[PDB]
Amino acid sequence: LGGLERFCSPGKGRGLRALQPFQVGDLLFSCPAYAYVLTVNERGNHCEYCFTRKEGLSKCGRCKQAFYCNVECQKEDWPMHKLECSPMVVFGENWNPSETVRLTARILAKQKIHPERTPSEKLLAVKEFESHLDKLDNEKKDLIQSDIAALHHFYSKHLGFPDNDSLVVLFAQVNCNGFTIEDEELSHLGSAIFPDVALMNHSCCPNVIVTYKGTLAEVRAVQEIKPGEEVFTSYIDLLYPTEDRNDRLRDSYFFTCECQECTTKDKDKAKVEIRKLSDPPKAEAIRDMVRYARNVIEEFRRAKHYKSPSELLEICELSQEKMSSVFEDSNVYMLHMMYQAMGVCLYMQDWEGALQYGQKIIKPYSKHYPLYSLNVASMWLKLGRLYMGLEHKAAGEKALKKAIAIMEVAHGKDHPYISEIKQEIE
Ligand SMILES: CCN(C(=O)CO)[C@H]1CN(/C(=N/C#N)Nc2cccc(OC(F)F)c2)N=C1c1ccc(Cl)c(Cl)c1
Ligand SMILES: C[S@@+](CC[C@H](N)C(=O)[O-])C[C@H]1O[C@@H](n2cnc3c(N)ncnc32)[C@H](O)[C@@H]1O
Ligand SMILES: [Zn+2]
Ligand SMILES: [Zn+2]
Ligand SMILES: [Zn+2]
Repeated sequence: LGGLERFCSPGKGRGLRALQPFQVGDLLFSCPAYAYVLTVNERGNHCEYCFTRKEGLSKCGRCKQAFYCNVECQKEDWPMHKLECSPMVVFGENWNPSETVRLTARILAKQKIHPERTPSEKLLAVKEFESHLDKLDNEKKDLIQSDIAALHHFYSKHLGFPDNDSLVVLFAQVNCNGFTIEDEELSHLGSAIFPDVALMNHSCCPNVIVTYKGTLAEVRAVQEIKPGEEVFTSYIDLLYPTEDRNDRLRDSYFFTCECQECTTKDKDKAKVEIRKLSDPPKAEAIRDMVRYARNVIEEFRRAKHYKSPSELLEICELSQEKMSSVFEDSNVYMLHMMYQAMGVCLYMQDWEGALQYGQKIIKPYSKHYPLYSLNVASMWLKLGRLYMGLEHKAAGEKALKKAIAIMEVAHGKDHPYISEIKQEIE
């Protein structure tokens, strides 16, 4: 950092520019989390302060509902954990703020405790975050209002608040600039604010990838970067077609991408691969599958909220059956449901069924994603741990090696995950 600088990039509000070349694999900069939270389902598995996984975690005696490496982690998290420690007890069962409210509460405590610029904000301050307030519709304002309501309700014991308009601003800023922290398998660990990382604008063919080392964000080049060019990361999963991606970006971030990918659209035809039946299906038909697919994707978002693994699995198979009438297995809509089914299979400790979906998914992933992709890497990694688990040592070794090859670029040669995975090549 300083190796680069900010600049008021066109059509793009602000963004980040290289002053020097970066090679593939190079660490552009890193950014300690300004605020963060460990996701509720990872309670008991990871330290709430540093996010390390441990079998042996010391508990908060106070509320017996937060876990730490040791008394230093616990002490260091206290200022934040105190926002939730006693209210979890008053509320018990009914303590259930969204992750966004939990993160936003910590921002507010941070601003109070440390109003000045932090090391997390060398180029973009939290106070300066784009909010797109003027673009939010009733629905999005309504959701933020719920969030404000929840915040007051749950965090009043030890937090005071600013007026409503300031809060609406803050929550909008959070949606526009908040990150998720995910592990080596892209499992959700929590959410965070990385202000200097958030200065980076998006591309569907990014030249950098963002990874996490505990709660520290790191940014590395996945294409060579020339002096004067804009540093772009991806805000979304790059698997989907150009339309599906831009619906996402406009909805979450109020812009339409004009990157080479979203322009030429060169990868679209392959993502929507169609089966060759002596007499093909006509276009009418296709639309009805495509619409049926996305539609389903939205409906599967749901059943996770409550349905049995047995019955989530069931919908994946039926949807795949139907869909395959006209879609090839290499088709992304087929890959989505395969992926989701693989997730279900892993939750049931159904290793072999997880493995079958994995094997069908990986080769299309490599086609559809770019050269260095956390999605491809985490799929190889999952394949390799499944093979090793069934004692297919040779295939496991090969798959774990493919993940390492990507991760060395994206996470760095010395990342602790690499170290873990190398030991596993055994
Ligand atoms: C898929 C890649 N992303 C990751 O965060 C990867 O770790 C997206 C996804 N994204 C968010 N998703 C969610 N949820 N951010 C987010 C959005 C709303 C709220 C939120 O935190 C909540 F706790 F407040 C976090 N935010 C992302 C993101 C990526 C790059 C940049 Cl520069 C920024 Cl500002 C956001
Ligand atoms: C995390 S911010 C990036 C920093 C932002 N450009 C700024 O000055 O605050 C997310 C926002 O930046 C803008 N942005 C990012 N990538 C863009 C792109 N490719 N084209 C246009 N605007 C973009 C969008 O307004 C987006 O919601
Ligand atoms: Zn506690
Ligand atoms: Zn710790
Ligand atoms: Zn694009």
